[PDB]
This record gives sequence, C-alpha cells and structure tokens, in this order.
Amino acid sequence: QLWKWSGNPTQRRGMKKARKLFYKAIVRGKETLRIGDCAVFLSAGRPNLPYIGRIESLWESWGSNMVVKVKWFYHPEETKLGKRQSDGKNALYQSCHEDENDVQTISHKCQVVGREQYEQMMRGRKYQDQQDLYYLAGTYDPTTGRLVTADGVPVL
Repeated sequence: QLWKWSGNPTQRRGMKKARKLFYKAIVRGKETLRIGDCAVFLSAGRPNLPYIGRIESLWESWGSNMVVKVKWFYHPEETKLGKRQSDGKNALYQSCHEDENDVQTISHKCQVVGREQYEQMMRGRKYQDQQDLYYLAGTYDPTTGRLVTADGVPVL
C-alpha cells in the first residue's frame, strides 16, 4: 500500500542546485506508473474537484524524500470561468504550470483521451461517473486566465 521505485536511477543536480537521483517509474503492487502517464492525486485544499496531473520527473533527494514533478490538469470548475454550459462530464483542461509534490500523494493512475475517444470508450458501463478516464477539453493558463478549446478557440 505504498509507492516504491522501479528500475535503476540516474544521478543529477539542479531543479530546486543540489543533488538528486532521478528514477523513471514507480510501482505499487499491481499498479505501475511511468513518466508520462496521468495520475489522480489526493487533494485536500480549496480546489473544487480532484487534482489530476501528468508526471514529468520522479526523483529522490538525500534523506529518502520521494518527490514527483507534476504538470497540472484543470477541471472546468477550477478555472476563472465556471463549468461551461454543455462542457461535458470529466472534462480536463491542459496546463503547462507544473510543481513538485510528494510521491505518496498519488491516488491512482488515470487516462486522458480525446472527446470522440472518450465517448467511444464510455459507451457501455452504467457506472459512468468514475475517476479513471477523462477527456481533454483544451488548454488553460492560470497566470493569464485564458483558456482555449481542443481546437484552439478562445472562450469568453
């Protein structure tokens, strides 16, 4: 019931300069999590719906501190605009705003696919409101507040 490293690491420096050992993947029993896969985390603050992010760099510092750098997704409720009318279920807005967190705060691996792929996948199972599959709806920048659709269309 914990996340452990998987595979040989590589030593490097910098990245807020000090020394660390960067790994490529973590494992929790049956579950695997490689760099590039999307993961739902364990959130507790004021953000509305669960934080979901893409892993960019896993490392361990001196003292066995497991740190994961995450590029954040954004639910429609977390933007400066509310859930757009007819936005869709399980919509995620891509962002290029990243930060570091603890590796053990990862709830479970998830998938982020296109809208048509999302609707083709979620066609049968009656238990639809899950937390394992989401669809990309566009790009959101928290610094500017601007957000565009999955086709490059800014909104108001």
